[PDB]
Amino acid sequence: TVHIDLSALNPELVQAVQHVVIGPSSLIVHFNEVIGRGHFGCVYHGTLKKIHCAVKSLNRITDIGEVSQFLTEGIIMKDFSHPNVLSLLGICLRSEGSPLVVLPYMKHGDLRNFIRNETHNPTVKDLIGFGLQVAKGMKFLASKKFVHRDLAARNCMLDEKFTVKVADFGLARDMYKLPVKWMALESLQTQKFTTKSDVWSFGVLLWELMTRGAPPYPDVNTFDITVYLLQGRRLLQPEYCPDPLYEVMLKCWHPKAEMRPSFSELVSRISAIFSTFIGEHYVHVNATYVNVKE
Ligand SMILES: Cn1cc(-c2ccc3nnc(Sc4ccc5ncccc5c4)n3n2)cn1
Ligand SMILES: [Cl-]
Repeated sequence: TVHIDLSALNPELVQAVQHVVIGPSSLIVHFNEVIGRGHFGCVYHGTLKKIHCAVKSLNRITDIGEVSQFLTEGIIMKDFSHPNVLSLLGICLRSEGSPLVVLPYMKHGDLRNFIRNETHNPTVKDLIGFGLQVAKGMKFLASKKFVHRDLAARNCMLDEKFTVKVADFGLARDMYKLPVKWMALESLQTQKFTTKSDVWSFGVLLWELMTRGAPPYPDVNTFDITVYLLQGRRLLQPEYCPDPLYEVMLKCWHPKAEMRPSFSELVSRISAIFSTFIGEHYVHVNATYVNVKE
């Protein structure tokens, strides 16, 4: 019930955030049709020529300090612009501090549900291509010294050109329960995350891709994944995963974080493997993974 007067905000901060601000007449949020839902708010179809967008309605912000941090995050996120990264269209703030985050609309939704869909017919080439795109997005994000911490197929999205966008970061961060099965050994133990721990998660994402969205370690008690790994174990090679790509996954899971490939090396290696395929190998679903909850 707290009142907030927005006119109390820093003049320099309101000036610097202008290029990220969307006018009240520039945006039409269709509160009728919900397209997504997270812990921090619902996502609605929006109209921003008229372009489709995704509008996330955050919880009403009541402290002007927290408003300032929301604006600062907007400016930084705005500059995380890359073909393979979900790229912020702008931010909106209504009377009494009702924030709207405006993102490009992703026609094909999240990458995990896309690959799981039985009506889709991916080839090895298609799936490796998606993996390659994710590596390019992460290469960019690492160059901005940004550590994602929650890289997973569920957190990447696909547009109408089948361009993959690394998403779920900055103002778009949400659960749409740490993601322990995507976490590097050292992160499970020290709770610290780096670009090299993102490379571990990326290897798990490649495994998700080649299994068409199987839950990793299907029969492993989440509360014991460190013990399981320390027995001397990794995810098995998916049936339709090429040997060199499985070799890349094993590199992503190197026990020594500094020995893992950079995203730059991953883009290079995966571009080469991708180039060898012509789209003749269809990837089918493993009977033992069908209906297994994650
Ligand atoms: C299962 N699932 C995962 C997501 C998701 C993932 C990352 C992520 N990073 N930002 C957002 S919000 C968003 C962004 C674009 C959309 N485009 C179409 C439909 C829903 C959309 C939702 N997301 N949403 C939504 N459902
Ligand atoms: Cl192929």
